[PDB]
Formats: sequence, structure tokens, C-alpha cells
Amino acid sequence: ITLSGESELSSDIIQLGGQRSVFRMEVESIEENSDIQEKYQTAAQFLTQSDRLLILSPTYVDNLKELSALCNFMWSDSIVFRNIQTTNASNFYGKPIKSSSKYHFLKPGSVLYFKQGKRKEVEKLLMDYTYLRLSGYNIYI
RNA sequence: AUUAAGACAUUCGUGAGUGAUUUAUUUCCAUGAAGUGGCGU
Repeated sequence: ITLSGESELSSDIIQLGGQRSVFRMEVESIEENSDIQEKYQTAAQFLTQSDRLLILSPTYVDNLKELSALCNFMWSDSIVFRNIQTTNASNFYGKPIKSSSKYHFLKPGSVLYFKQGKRKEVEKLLMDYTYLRLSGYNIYI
């Protein structure tokens, strides 16, 4: 996680997932001037193959037709996404509002075998959604 | 504020109903209430 300016994150006991699933945080501050994306890609370096793109985190593309046109083979799978949408001042005591649209992402471990060249085209299509990239989606090696 | 929060695998339920420790088996087999006279020559 990257926190801007004055923001302290203390280790505590947290809730993550349904049925009040309980977890323990350990907050460790790594050295400064570091890029977390570069750290994740360094971790994923050992799975790199130059003839294909490896999907490491759930990847979303608005239209799969262009992606399929850009590669010869899509040895891929699909996962489901639906977010609980809450405003900054919401009820928080009641049935939460969920995303009215159910979204399909590319499963991690999927591989895209692009044509000759055009790797930059697929990469540009994937990184066109920078909001998802910041959150942790659409990460590849 | 995170496909989230709330939710006892719980309620009712006799290990109970029928059942003879009974049937078959001679306290029986063998066995002498018997033995001997004595003295007075």
C-alpha cells in the first residue's frame, strides 16, 4: 500500500470477508523511494515468457473482441466481480447496494499468446484502465 | 464499510415389543439275621 503525506497505519485486528472473518495486520514500512509495482513484478519475474503475457491479477477489458483479435490464443479463464457500493455517507445498517452490473475478469494465471509484434498494443489496451491498475487489477508480467 | 450484517443442525422420539431355564433321566446295583452247641464218658 502507498499512503500519502501524514497517514499512519497501525497493526491491529481487522475484518476481511464475510461471516466476520478475522485477521491480524503486521504493518512493515519498507525502504523509501520504492515502487510497489516494481516489487510485485520482480516477484513475478520468474514466470516470464517472452512469447506470451501472463495475467497475474484479475484483468478487465471492456471488449474481449479487440483482445482476441490482438492474439492468436487466449488460454484463459473467467472470474466474477460484483462490488458493494457505499457512498461516503451511506446507511451502513441495512442491505448494501451492490454494483448493478456483474463483471467478468480474466483469471490469474491466464496467458495471452499475441501475434508477431503488437505486444505493445495489448499492453496499451490492458493499461488503459489505470484506475484498476492502481487498485491491484490488470497486472501482468 | 469490505458480494456485507443477523441465524445453536435444531423440534418431537422409552431399546421397546413377544419369550416358562425348560425338555430327557427309577437313589439304584451286589449282599443268607445268620454261625456254633457245651458238660454230666
